Amino acid sequence: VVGGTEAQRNSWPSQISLQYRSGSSWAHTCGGTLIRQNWVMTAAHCVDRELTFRVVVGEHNLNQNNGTEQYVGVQKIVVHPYWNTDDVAAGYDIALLRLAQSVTLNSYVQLGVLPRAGTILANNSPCYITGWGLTRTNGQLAQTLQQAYLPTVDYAICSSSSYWGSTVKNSMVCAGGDGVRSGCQGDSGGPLHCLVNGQYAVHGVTSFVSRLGCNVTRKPTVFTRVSAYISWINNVIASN
Ligand SMILES: *B(O)[C@@H](NC(=O)[C@H](C)NC(=O)OCc1ccccc1)[C@@H](C)CC
Ligand SMILES: [Ca+2]
Repeated sequence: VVGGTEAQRNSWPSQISLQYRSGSSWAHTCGGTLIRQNWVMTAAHCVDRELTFRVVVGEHNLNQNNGTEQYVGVQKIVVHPYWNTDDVAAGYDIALLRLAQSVTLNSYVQLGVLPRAGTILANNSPCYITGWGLTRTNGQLAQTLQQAYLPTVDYAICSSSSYWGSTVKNSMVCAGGDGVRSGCQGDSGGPLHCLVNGQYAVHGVTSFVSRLGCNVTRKPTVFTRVSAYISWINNVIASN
């Protein structure tokens, strides 16, 4: 997150950290959202490489013990059948991870709420991005969970020539674009939480930014539109 502010510890209890076994250590690579006790939602591109992954829930500081973490192995990865690595702008940036164990829910560990299928947010809807990715372009990871106020930009505006043009599809959500705040490398997979009917719901799964840099004016962060997948999400879990 470029332009963010440290989150309060208790604030976004469905946020996970997706990591891979790096040497003797475990390196953070993405965000996710905990959608069942034993399922996490993330971007397929997080899982292009065949690594060893684990999920951390109740996470706040990457580098210290918070007293709240649970660390689960990733037993099974289901990427959208149509996802194509060479073509992020085709969409389908979404994957589900079935966890080796069910995590225990508490004050720090809750399920994230998904939107009803088909829901589309009005322009300039009040959303937040969270995650531990780069705090500048070509910067470095946040140690603590960062949140940025990231108001949506509707399709019509987003696909206009002076924003993304054609590269954005109606299966995506755009948010921010102000040149100050954004997601960055290390935020992919993560939530875009928006306030619908006084619940935060997870509408976005961070996908991509500009090749030019993370916080580029009139290139908002682009997220997989969750409400476009609901029936796919439910079919996976019902079937695995
Ligand atoms: B998440 O790990 C990461 N996302 C990506 O690297 C995606 C897959 N690609 C990307 O941002 O490519 C740049 C591009 C290419 C083609 C059209 C438009 C943009 C981070 C960067 C997301 C916060
Ligand atoms: Ca910690």
